[PDB]
Amino acid sequence: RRLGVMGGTFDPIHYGHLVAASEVADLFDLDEVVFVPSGQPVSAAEHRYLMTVIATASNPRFSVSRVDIDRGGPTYTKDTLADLHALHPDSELYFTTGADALASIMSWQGWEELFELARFVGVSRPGYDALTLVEIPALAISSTDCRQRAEQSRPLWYLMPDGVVQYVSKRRLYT
Ligand SMILES: NC(=O)c1ccc[n+]([C@@H]2O[C@H](COP(=O)([O-])OP(=O)(O)OC[C@H]3O[C@@H](n4cnc5c(N)ncnc54)[C@H](OP(=O)(O)O)[C@@H]3O)[C@@H](O)[C@H]2O)c1
Ligand SMILES: [Cl-]
Repeated sequence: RRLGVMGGTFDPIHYGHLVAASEVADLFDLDEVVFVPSGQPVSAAEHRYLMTVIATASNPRFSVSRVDIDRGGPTYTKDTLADLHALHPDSELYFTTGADALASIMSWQGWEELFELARFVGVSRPGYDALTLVEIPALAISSTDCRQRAEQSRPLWYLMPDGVVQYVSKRRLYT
């Protein structure tokens, strides 16, 4: 059994993330991908959790975990991987996040134990065994650009699911 772990802030989640998760699951024959919004270091954790639930609900092989949000302090991936390993003891873990996030991995706590717990996948827009880098054209879509568009009342339609567009708008997240 093989479980993707999509780690990120997801403020907001967008089609880039969803495309990336879908491709990585196909590339590595993953049975499921669990999205793990990171803890409060940015919109409140509950907003980021709900947007990610909204965005992933329709995919039978996506889910969302609260392990980082409910942990208590800032998020360290050694703790995310320990929590998920305890929850899914039989699954091989494929930790997936932005390649630019993973460029600082040598400063993350438990750097050596991280690779005992998971294989790592860095996804990026084009032109960027233990770490595999994967280029995803749809990751040209960025959460920063999404927040700026919302701030400027420019449309978010087709950059993320309709439910996320409307959540961002009616909860006034970036205005
Ligand atoms: N001490 C540690 O253990 C440590 C330190 C740093 C990070 N991390 C972990 O690394 C993950 C990423 O951290 P972060 O969100 O802080 O990164 P970030 O700095 O917000 O993101 C950096 C880049 O990665 C992209 N990105 C982030 N998550 C992604 C995903 N799941 N798929 C595709 N692109 C992604 C971002 O694009 P968007 O803005 O479009 O998402 C951005 O281009 C989190 O799970 C975090 O807990 C751990
Ligand atoms: Cl879920």
